[PDB]
Amino acid sequence: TPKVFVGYSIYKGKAALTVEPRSPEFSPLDSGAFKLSREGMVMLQFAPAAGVRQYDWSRKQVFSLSVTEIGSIISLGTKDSCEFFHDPNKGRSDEGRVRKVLKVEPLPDGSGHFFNLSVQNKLINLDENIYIPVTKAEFAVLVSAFNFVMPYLLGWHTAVNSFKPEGAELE
Amino acid sequence: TPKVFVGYSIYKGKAALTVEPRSPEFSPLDSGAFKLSREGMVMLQFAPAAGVRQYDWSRKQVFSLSVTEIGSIISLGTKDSCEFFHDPNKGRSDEGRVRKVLKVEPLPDGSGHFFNLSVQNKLINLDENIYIPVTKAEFAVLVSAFNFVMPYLLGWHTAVNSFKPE
Amino acid sequence: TPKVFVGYSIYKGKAALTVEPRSPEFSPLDSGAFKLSREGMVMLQFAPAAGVRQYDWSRKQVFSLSVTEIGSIISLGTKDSCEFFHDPNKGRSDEGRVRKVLKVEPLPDGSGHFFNLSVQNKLINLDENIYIPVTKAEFAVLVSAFNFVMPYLLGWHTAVNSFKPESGAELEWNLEHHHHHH
Amino acid sequence: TPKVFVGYSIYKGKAALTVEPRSPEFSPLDSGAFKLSREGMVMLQFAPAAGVRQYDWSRKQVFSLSVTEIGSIISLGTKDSCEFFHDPNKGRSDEGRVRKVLKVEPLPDGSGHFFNLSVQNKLINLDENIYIPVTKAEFAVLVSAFNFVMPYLLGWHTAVNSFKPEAELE
Repeated sequence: TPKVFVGYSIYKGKAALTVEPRSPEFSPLDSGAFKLSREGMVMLQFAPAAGVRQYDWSRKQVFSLSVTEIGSIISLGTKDSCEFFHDPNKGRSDEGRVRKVLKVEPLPDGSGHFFNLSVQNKLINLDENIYIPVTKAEFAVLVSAFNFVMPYLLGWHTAVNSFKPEGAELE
Repeated sequence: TPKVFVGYSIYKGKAALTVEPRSPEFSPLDSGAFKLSREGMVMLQFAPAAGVRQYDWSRKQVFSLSVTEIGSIISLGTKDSCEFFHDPNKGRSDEGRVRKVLKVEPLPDGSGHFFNLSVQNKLINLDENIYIPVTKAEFAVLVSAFNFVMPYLLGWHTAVNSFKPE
Repeated sequence: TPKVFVGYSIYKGKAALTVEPRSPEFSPLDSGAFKLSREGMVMLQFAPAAGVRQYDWSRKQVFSLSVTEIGSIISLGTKDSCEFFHDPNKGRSDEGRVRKVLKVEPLPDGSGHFFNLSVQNKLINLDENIYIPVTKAEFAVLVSAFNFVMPYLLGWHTAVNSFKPESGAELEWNLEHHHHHH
Repeated sequence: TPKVFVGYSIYKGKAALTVEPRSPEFSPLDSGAFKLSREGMVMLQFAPAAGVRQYDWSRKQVFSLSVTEIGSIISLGTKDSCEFFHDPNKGRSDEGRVRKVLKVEPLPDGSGHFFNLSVQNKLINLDENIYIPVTKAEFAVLVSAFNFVMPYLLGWHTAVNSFKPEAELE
């Protein structure tokens, strides 16, 4: 506190994209210490274009980026690509029924990358696909922000903040 | 904490340039919650060199760098260029002739880049152009400074300060 | 501001790898200030797989990386390699008999690097080896995290914290300015 | 808790090098506000080896690095070089008599860079030189530390700390 809601947004012709960090989670140990129990992540929210300058957020779709997936974006070269597959029932007998795939490839010309989100839900025959292009400059804001936030998503800031004034085994 | 006026300055033959960050804007919400309403930015100030290599900040021109524009600067290569156009009259009011254009291009000798600002407005028949060279070493100080300030202009620091036990 | 234990983990087919930062040490003086007496480091822990996504931490092998060694990791190119050798007192009047060797080299496919830890003890007959591939993506996470902790491991965060409000080569000559004029 | 002395050292064959940040200066304003009056810097200290595993810090040479000079180091490629000249009498009567020159150039096998500090004082016939190799690894530690300390040497941290919830000028 005071809790603040933030998020970088890229608004384009066919769609809009919002990016926001989500807190990691901790669990109690002895002596009043804590353990990082769940890594934080970055949440992406895609929305299709509505009626000029506005978007239909009621038709939005979300996709998360874990620390490792953020590693793929920050190490993505000018003409490289990466794909992420999310299925809540992987391995389960009913896998492949509801899933999301995020693909990041370079634009034809070479002025940036496409962020293409595919959502499938066989239970209701849904098969949405939203894509938005992000310029090299906009990609750079993302890389700077991801680099800043990753240590916090791993909770390393809580660990080093105790590295204040107030090799151990025969290997 | 108190108020501190920082600002990295570059002083050259025909002009000087000062760089300062500018705070994001927040909007009050419900139960002790806040929401960022306006991103922060970096303010660039250009001043013509008067005499004895001093500068008349009386006729200084300023240019605002939004977060996305800052991204253009930090991902700019050795031989790359970028240009920013700012027109107060986006097209809602009138066409508008009052315009500001910032240009960043590699120097001839390839020792860095140069920053060039164009200001013009029909209202007072103004037509200025302040140019200033930035060495590779000074460019690196900007990149480093811009990379650090970036998440703060977005307000992500206020968010991560809550990423802790409890 | 309670004590918190963290650590980035990479889970693979044959082994798992956890990476964790370790605090520097300080030693008091007299002027009401402190002095950095030992740099922090990053501890790597390797564990062999004992089941699907299950690892035996009872047979874990540990390897500490100093700030300089962390320097070799973050500056590694796609086709570069580096080797680290640890032994309780290299030379000395008694080297010992046990050693640890960590190798980091590119994968055949070129999709990343592998981390290989070798542990040899002649005081028994123990000769362990643990291998683990690290994708390009996972390596970037280590690079980002390592770049972040370096300053804290050097203690520069406590120094820089006093850089709050209350260039003439005049600090390079011990103030012995009587030699700057005749 | 308050002041603490840090510093990254590099111990080599016939010389050692200690790097350390130095705080910037602020000045009060009648408005009750402060203004950065002087940028912080990074201090380098070269010491020759006093034997084998020893270094005589009695005869150590200090060289200051401004934020712009730090900028030259962090943007130094694996084949580029940089050089800095410091004269305590610059702008005055007899400049060009006393100086310190720091040169940073790539090692032959392209495995790092060497820092070469030259100390000259013609008035007393002084002419010293201290050479030290810095591996690609140790150099990366410097770049990482330098990129971290930079915004603080500029005072930008005291600025962003007040960016709490509690084209414009164009």
